[PDB]
Amino acid sequence: DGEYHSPYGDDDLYTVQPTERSPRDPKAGEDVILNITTWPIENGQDVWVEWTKNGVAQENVTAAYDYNSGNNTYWKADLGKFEKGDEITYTTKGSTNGGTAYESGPFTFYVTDWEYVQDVTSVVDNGDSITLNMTATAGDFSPKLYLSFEDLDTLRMELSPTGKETGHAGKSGYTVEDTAEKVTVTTEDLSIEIQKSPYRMEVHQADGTLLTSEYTTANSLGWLTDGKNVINQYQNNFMTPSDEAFYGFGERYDTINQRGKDVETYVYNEYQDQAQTERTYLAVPFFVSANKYGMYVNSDFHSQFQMASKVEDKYSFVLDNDGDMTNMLDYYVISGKDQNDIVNNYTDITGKTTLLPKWAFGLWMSANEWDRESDVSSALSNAKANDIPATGFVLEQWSDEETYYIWNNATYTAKKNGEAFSYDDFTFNGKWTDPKGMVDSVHDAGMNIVLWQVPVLKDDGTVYEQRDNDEEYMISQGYSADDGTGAPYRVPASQWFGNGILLDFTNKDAVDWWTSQREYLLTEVGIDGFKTDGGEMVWGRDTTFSNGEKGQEMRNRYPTDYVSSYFDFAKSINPEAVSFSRSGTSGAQKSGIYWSGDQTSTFDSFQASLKAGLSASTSGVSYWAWDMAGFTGDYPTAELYKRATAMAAFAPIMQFHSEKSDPSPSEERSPWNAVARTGDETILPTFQKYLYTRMNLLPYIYTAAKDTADNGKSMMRQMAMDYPEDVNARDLDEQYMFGDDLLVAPIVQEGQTEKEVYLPEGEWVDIWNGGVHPGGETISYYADVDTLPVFAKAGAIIPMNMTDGYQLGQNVGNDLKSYDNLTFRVYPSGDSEYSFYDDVNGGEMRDISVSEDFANEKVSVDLPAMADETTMQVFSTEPTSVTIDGADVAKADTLDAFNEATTGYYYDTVQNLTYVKAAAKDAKQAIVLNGVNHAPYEAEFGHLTNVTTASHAGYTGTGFVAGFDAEKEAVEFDIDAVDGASDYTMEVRYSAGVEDATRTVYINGKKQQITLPKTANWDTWNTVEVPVTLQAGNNQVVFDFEADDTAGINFDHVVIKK
Ligand SMILES: [Mg+2]
Ligand SMILES: [Mg+2]
Ligand SMILES: [Mg+2]
Ligand SMILES: [Mg+2]
Ligand SMILES: [Mg+2]
Ligand SMILES: [Mg+2]
Ligand SMILES: [Mg+2]
Ligand SMILES: [Mg+2]
Repeated sequence: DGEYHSPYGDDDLYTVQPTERSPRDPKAGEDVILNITTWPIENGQDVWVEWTKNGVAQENVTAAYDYNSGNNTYWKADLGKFEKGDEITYTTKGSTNGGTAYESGPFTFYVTDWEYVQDVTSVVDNGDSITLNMTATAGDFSPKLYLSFEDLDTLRMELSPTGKETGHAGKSGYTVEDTAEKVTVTTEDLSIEIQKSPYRMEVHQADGTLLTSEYTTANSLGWLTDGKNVINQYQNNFMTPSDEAFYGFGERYDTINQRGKDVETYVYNEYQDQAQTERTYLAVPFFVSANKYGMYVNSDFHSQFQMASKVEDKYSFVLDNDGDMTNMLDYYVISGKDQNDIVNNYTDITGKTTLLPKWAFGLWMSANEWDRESDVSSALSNAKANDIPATGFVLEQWSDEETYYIWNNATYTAKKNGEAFSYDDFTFNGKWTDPKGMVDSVHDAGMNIVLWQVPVLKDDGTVYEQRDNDEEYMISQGYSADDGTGAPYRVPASQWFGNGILLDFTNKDAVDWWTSQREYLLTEVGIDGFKTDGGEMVWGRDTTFSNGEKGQEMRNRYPTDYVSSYFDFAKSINPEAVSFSRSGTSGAQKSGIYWSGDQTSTFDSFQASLKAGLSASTSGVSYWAWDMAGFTGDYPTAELYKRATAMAAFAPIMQFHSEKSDPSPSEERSPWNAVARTGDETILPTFQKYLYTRMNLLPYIYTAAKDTADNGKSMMRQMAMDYPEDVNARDLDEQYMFGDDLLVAPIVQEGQTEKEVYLPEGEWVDIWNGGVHPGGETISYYADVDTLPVFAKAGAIIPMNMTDGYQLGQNVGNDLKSYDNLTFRVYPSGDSEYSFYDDVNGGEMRDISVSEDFANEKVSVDLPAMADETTMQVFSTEPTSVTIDGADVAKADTLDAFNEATTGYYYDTVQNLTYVKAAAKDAKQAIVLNGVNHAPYEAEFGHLTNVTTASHAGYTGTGFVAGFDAEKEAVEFDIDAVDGASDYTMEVRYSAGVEDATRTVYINGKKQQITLPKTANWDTWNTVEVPVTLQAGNNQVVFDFEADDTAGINFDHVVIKK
């Protein structure tokens, strides 16, 4: 028998327990209902509420029955409505036939209402901080708003509604212009304009361009208070034009642009339907606007961002508080040199990404089904047999599934008083007879291993000696958080690891103990990190932590305290250790890899994963992964597996994984198992091509990883991060930039082969074949299931690790300590520079500079001192000569000859790349390619009409356009002016062995006829020069066979030169 009421239940954002108070935190004028339960169901029950209002006893309120369920009756007591300031204290009670009363409480609530800033009454300039003394719209407080500069381009606002707290100092490099009606604060990067009556702030760039501004009607900034004991929420409101896009907010699965949505900063473990429910494991109260600013609300409490979700030209944040009147609202408006610089300034505030060892950037292999030594040896043999040189290996199903720090099947004499075990305390049996040996085999294969962990001590009621011993110790030492009544906090019964006791990661002694238990795994077993799963486990309004903080504040922070604790611990013993986790908040980026969680093997889930990675990127989480092709649901189709593999190879972290613990047939998302499950053998060569290409690009990828750590630039970025003004790039979620120079456009729609790619202004070159694409339009690229459109930006310098074959997709292995052929792929366009992180050679910075001078038929490269021999691959026509420090280097006729030479150059006719080999030197080397022009525009890659392609020796590219000999046929080119609007010479290379031919050429609609003289035979190519006038952007150059034209031609390419 009993009674029960608990006003906040588990304080879940999305649901309510059936015995809560509603609303949980009443405001003035809201009817207050108390839901109460009694058991068992019996006639003669009475349920009532004994209470006081402002210390005065009120008449008891009788509860009315609502419904019965199971063994219980549910009741509703209506306390009515209250006024701001009312302090209500109540006790709910239940009795049957006037007998023993059962009760809950007492519980107290303070009725609140909103107060807003009215006017600025005075401004005090303290040199490193500015205080705005304010009046309020209601109540008796004397609010103060403090302004400070974290940097000259980053403004910090700290509001003290009572005025009793003081803001923090910042930079002194500002000037103030204060008048009766307005105060303007200026730095070399910002102009902050503040009207005083009513108070209203506008933030502008130094040049006057508006970034952000408080909502037009003012009274935008407020706090929710009873006017005495508590402040429960804060808010601010801002004006936003219809076109403004909002990115970030942590890891979001529904959309990359949150305009129109109410975004909750609340970590949550949502299985599979994250997009549909709009939930996430990793929530950050930071967004970046394409209007060139970021906003960061500095608080771990839940916040709701209403992004034009209620009023079409308004966005607001509503931030929660635990009632403490001394907690100031603290937020930043962040500007910078560009959008990526905004993210960098945000990481200055919340923490830089920690560079991880290079092994983290190779392929990670995982499968929950791997649960014994024979599975590991088979996984390693399968990888080798299938030429899959991975670098990472994860074990999830490795432990006893009780303590989670002991190997499955291991025997030992249980320990009391939380004493740690050493390797020798165990007798290893069955599934893991030699864990150290098993780890040694993984290392021998060139891989590093991580073990799965959770932040909770299991307690499902079953008896298990060691776990029961650890629980007793943990409770006696206070290593758990407190439920608010002196007992250990336990995860709600219905959740994952329900009834389990969380380790209080805010308690250093608790963290030292918990980690001491896992110490032997690092010191003796030799592991390389932990896959720290979970952490979205803090519920309860009264849950209390060692740092004095409670549930509201700690829910979002807990996962990051947990993840960071393990990351730091592992790295303290093994400097190469890496963490792999899913949950966190601001600051998550300091502690390893984040994967997108539990999704299904579908194209819809693939789309959501990409959105998750792009939003996480904007939020400063750059080292991001996903379970390629999904970890559960029906096995992926060959098409999905291939599409996912391509994107995964061009993502920050590449990793396959699977959910099922013991399936038949295997559920591994490995390439060999994918061939077996789908029967499609072609999956293997396709996976190999992408894995090999990733390893060929490892030098470029790892330099990008270092740039994230140093400059805050995420590895994979949504298009508007690099092109915020470009209206075409605002909502793109099926393409992205990878590193500084590659535009990647994965195919994420089932059955799609015609892929739209938006190309920003500039010139983009297909990295696989040399196809040229002028920017400023959306192109349609034919991409079969094995193809991934990837383009290099104009001026790109891309370091690669190549084999003697020198093509992308050739297996260089997984050696992380040396290069095979260190190569720099270059797409010359003006003067460009690149800073290479030569980690193989001590981590030295190598500054490479390229100077394109096609107007004078030259391209120069300034190669700094290098420890290794270097190969340049420069996109251009064939040079007449190549010099290194003024001396000519020998021309190699074949690739074999090039590989034999110690210095020299070779021209790759298929790729239109000039290879130049330079020996290792403790001094700079000046390389100059002479007689070179912009690489040809291959006829064979143009837009063809009623004509097809074919492949006579001596041609450039893959062949030429053939059967161009009848009216209505056409070959169209998208051509770029090499140096802006001007007259140029267009070389037309063709063969006409049977007769003189003529074609009519249109240059941006302007017609001219050209004559192509007979060649000796079809094996004799010839080039005719044609004067043309090109302008900025894409020049449409059409070659038509019209009424008055004649003869057959084979058409190889066109070259644009001075
Ligand atoms: Mg900065
Ligand atoms: Mg197994
Ligand atoms: Mg080691
Ligand atoms: Mg304590
Ligand atoms: Mg869509
Ligand atoms: Mg120049
Ligand atoms: Mg060699
Ligand atoms: Mg050709």
